[PDB]
Amino acid sequence: MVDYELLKKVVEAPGVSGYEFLGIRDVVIEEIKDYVDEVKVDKLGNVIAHKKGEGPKVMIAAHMDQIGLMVTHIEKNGFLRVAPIGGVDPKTLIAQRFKVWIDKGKFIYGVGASAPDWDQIFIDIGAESKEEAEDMGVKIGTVITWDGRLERLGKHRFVSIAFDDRIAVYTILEVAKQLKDAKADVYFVATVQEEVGLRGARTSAFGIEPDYGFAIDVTIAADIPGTPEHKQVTHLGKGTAIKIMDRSVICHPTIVRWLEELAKKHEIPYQLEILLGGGTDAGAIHLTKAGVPTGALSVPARYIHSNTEVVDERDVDATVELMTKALENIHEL
Amino acid sequence: MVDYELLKKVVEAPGVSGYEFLGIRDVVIEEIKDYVDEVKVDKLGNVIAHKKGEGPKVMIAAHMDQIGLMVTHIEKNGFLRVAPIGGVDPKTLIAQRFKVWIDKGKFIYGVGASAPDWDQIFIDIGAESKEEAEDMGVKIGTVITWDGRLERLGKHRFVSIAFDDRIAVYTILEVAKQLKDAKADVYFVATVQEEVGLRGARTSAFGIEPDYGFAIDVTIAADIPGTPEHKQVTHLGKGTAIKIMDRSVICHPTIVRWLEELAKKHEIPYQLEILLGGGTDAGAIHLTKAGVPTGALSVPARYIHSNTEVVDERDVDATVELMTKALENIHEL
Amino acid sequence: MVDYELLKKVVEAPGVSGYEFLGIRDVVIEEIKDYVDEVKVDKLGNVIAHKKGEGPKVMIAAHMDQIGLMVTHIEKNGFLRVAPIGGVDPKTLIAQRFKVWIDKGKFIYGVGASAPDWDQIFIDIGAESKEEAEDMGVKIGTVITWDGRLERLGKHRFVSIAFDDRIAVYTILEVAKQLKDAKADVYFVATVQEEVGLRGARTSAFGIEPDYGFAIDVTIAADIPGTPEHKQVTHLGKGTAIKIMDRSVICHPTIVRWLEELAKKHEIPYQLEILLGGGTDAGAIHLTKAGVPTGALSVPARYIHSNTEVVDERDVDATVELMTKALENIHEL
Amino acid sequence: MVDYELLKKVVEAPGVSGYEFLGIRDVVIEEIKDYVDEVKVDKLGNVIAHKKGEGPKVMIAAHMDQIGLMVTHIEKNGFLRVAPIGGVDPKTLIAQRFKVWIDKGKFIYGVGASAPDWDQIFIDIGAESKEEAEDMGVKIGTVITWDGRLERLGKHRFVSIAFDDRIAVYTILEVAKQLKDAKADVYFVATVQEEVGLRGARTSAFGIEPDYGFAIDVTIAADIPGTPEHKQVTHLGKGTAIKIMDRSVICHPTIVRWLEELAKKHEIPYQLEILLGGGTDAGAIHLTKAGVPTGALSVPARYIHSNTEVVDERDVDATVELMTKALENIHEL
Ligand SMILES: [As]
Ligand SMILES: [As]
Ligand SMILES: [As]
Ligand SMILES: [As]
Ligand SMILES: [Zn+2]
Ligand SMILES: [Zn+2]
Ligand SMILES: [Zn+2]
Ligand SMILES: [Zn+2]
Ligand SMILES: [Zn+2]
Ligand SMILES: [Zn+2]
Ligand SMILES: [Zn+2]
Ligand SMILES: [Zn+2]
Repeated sequence: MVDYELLKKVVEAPGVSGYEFLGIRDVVIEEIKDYVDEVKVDKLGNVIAHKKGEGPKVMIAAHMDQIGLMVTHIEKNGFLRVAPIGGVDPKTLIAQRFKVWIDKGKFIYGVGASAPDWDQIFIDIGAESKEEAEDMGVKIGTVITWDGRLERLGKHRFVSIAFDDRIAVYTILEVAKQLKDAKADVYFVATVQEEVGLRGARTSAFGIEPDYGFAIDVTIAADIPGTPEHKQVTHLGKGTAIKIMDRSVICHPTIVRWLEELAKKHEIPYQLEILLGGGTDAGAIHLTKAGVPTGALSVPARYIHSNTEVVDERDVDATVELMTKALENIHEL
Repeated sequence: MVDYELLKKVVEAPGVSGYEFLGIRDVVIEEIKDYVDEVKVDKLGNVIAHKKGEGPKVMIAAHMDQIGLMVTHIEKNGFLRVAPIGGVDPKTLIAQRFKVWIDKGKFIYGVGASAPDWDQIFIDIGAESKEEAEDMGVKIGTVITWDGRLERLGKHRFVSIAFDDRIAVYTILEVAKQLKDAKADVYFVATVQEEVGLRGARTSAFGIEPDYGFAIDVTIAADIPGTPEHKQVTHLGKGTAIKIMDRSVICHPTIVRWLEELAKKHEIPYQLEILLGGGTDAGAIHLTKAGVPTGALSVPARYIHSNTEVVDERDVDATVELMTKALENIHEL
Repeated sequence: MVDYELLKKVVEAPGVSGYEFLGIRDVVIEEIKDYVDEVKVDKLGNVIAHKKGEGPKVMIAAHMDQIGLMVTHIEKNGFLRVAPIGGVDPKTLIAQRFKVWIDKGKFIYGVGASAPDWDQIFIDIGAESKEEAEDMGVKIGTVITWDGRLERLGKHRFVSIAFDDRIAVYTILEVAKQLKDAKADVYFVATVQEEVGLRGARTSAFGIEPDYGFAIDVTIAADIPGTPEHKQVTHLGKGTAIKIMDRSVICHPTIVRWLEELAKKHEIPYQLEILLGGGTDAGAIHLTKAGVPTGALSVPARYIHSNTEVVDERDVDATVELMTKALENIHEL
Repeated sequence: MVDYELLKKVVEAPGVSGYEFLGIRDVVIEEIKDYVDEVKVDKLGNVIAHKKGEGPKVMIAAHMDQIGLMVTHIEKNGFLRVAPIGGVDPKTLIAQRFKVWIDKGKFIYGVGASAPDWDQIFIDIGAESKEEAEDMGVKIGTVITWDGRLERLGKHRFVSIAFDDRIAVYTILEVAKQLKDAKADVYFVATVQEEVGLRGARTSAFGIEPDYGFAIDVTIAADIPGTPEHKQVTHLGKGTAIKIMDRSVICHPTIVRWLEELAKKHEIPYQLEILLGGGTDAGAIHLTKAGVPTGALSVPARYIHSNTEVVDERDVDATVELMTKALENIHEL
């Protein structure tokens, strides 16, 4: 149901917050350029792909940064100390393998070690001294990501690093490929630094000044053992999630019901989403200048913020389909 | 290595957040006006000093507000109750002397008393009743700062109140004096209300709309007894600190390595800085309008947010030197 | 320094306790058969490789079983519940990828999830129901291992799943290849079920009735950050570890000093090992029948019992060299 | 479905660990002798019943010892202090009636009293002094069992003392009665001291030196209120339990699947069993000499180690049937 090869390209490219230029940026440009009229990279690094249109100016954002680690200190015996880039949980770093980025397109392996908190965490790269670690290419500021790869789980699911929000990057790339003569002036934006404060969404939206804003991200799917039914949020395979509200935004009620009606009419599976504590690029877009009516579609995902995030292709397909239909009909809104 | 008299003038002028006009504002205007083309004070009180230039528009910000206290209630027996202005720790108020500002350029002494939290803290000014305290010039809203003075510690260090961020104010005043025919349109800004939310940096940056932004502040130097080596952050005397990231900003990687290369070329001592939880004016500047590439240089400082902050003149000199070199070469960036 | 390809073959073959026949058994037989006179597999599954000799009967054992998990229940929504095979720590299962063995040479992926203990742990294989999980080939008793691969760390180190005790299996395979006309009747034994009670070592030793016994295993290398010097046990790269005693055995003092003297004479790096709480096959071998004088050589290893165990090739080489020298000179003991 | 009278005879005969000769031993000999060729009692007290056969030597063991108490001290006022024989839980001794064995076939009643642990537990036998208690026949070393009797619970269940492992003793007696011209040399063994360390199974297996070993015991049935589905282990009435592994043994996988296939072919209800922490005679048998391939069939039982253990006759019948079929077909294995 999804273009596996394309998905693999987007989830495995390195791109931690602030350092998206190290890999994901180029993948996005290369995969979207032939489907739009112009592609630009702004000051903070956001990739803005414009598909000239016949109607309302619409911004569709998916963040391309992923969570990761940054080297803060190199111990005398060569071990590395780190600080999180984004919301990283120490429990997900123990006895894990990492890709320590020493240069663009070049990494060395590392092992995370020693319920822990940051002061007990360290990375082992096989060095015997600080000098050897430095000779290997490591320094203060070196970025690190988990060593994770995309794999299939059963008939319709997948496991991978950075499904948040790379599955959304995949989604807008697919939407850009499907969109044909839409009555709208579309700006597809792969935003930077969402994981540290919705920073890229804020600056790109200011420059674009859209009439409507849409964000695509992942939402919690806690449909797992031991979770009370009312706390599952969303279920894998039950459809794209239309956001009603999260801690950063209350989606425009008119857009929310409009999307729901579109899903019903085109027979696209969907589910309604409410989060008590979360954040999305929509949270920045809607507060741009004099205000922007916004909506958000999410891909349900289990185990968010780890090297083993899980999604269902049926929800991914529903998201691509609903966003495409929204763009084709937004001129009537 | 530093102009002691000038430093004394800037650290001892009163200027708590929101009330910078009571003292520090005028010191800044008087000390910088002869080195720039025009000096303005905007709506929130930011001092903007423009040195007309031949190149990129660059904003350099140092906040002039300091942390302090505000009187919230006067007890029946004349004692004062207070609320913090900025991040003040109760442990730093016990058995301390204070300057209770009753008017511009006029203060009376006070003694802080009674591990405490705010509900146990009170200030004694020698009054016997609420009426006597009011007759002495105190009222709800009266601002208070520690009674601290600048003094030398050994060969290269100093102790003082408000080194954060007055040492940065000193730094930009020194940079303005050294800058000669720079290929850049420079805006030196002494910002207000940084300690309560980077408020002045936000509004001044919006009005200036710079091409590049640089903030100068202090960074944690925890190179003291009992601190694990990997948690010291920076070391006094080891150089100006080039920020890679803190909780409010991920400095543009191109600017970060550019500054590092400049330091190497001109033989200026420097160290790389990463903070897990902090905030700087750069955090506001870079998110201005469509975005602004930014960098930050910091002066390592021990015991931040107290009446006994400590810095090393060698780091201060390195900061002045690196910022000056950056401004002289930014046109090539 | 090590035969990387051979090591990769031994660490990546599946073989949890009791189920060594699923993979590792055949790798061992295939890689050792051409270097010995006869190869047999006994009742519990131990592989016994006999190199007919001219002297004392010597048994050299390395266990081929690795720790893992076994499916105990399949939940209504397709999730799997597990029980440990060997000493598995729940902290090493969270947000990890696994290979769920549905048949010999056939696996499907799984994700471990939800400080935890066994009642909170579960594996997600992408199934939507118990029936779908069963159709995928899973049942009560299905065995599972981490999805780990051998990789290099720096100049001399490696990271891998099951270095305990696969690095010892590699070692005896290398010793069997090097041993030439030794004055001893040698029995190389790849034992089963060491992780659950030194079970295979017990039964194979009874049948062999050796004059001398030697076990090769891994020992704790806690030469990592935060560990007091006296608690590091061994250091990576400092040599093969000659065991003095652990909780299961006090090595024969004559053999211990004999090995130390051999290491000194042949210039083989070594270190002395004492463990307060551990267990090795020697613990079973020495208590066989009327008793067997035994010794043990260990490969220092960090992060034991995880998917990211780390060893140093210099220690592996020293172990192969010392065991080879011991076999060539044991006739003089 | 079961021979009620025979079951009553086996569960009510006294026979705590080490003292099986006081009652159960003779019941076993009397009930099995006419179905075998020879019956012997070895040194530790194991009853070995040999049914001469035409094939593989097979040992089938069921332990005849039950948990109980032993008098450790007689207080000045006649109360008795005790120590457990086997894994006894103090909570099962409070406000309970006991049979204090003063001689073979002679007992007096006692009452257990005063969440408790051993130092608070005592038995009241109606004595007024230590001298009177001694005159009643009690001394240090006197053994005690609960005063429990076999009774029916509903249509298919029963409640009784010592179903562990007397229900297995009943099972082998029934198998011995059904076995006819089996192609195997069968040794039925009622083992001693299983509850204190699988001691009798170890010594009898050494003497028999079987080709195959099978143990019959009870397994946990926690299919009761408040137990999570994945922690129930087995369910009453769902069939004989084929053990995959417990803490003392990993059953030979070939035998496990062979038994499962036999159950399927003969339409005998069965369920697969995995225990995280338990122990069975198989744990000793399989490690005998050079090793013995073993399997174990268990009768699901609720409330194990109490005076109110509960089993289902349908599971007992399935166990007798599967063990009989295994013996008749083992020659093909
Ligand atoms: As998010
Ligand atoms: As600050
Ligand atoms: As071990
Ligand atoms: As038992
Ligand atoms: Zn996201
Ligand atoms: Zn996220
Ligand atoms: Zn500051
Ligand atoms: Zn501050
Ligand atoms: Zn081992
Ligand atoms: Zn182990
Ligand atoms: Zn039992
Ligand atoms: Zn028992």
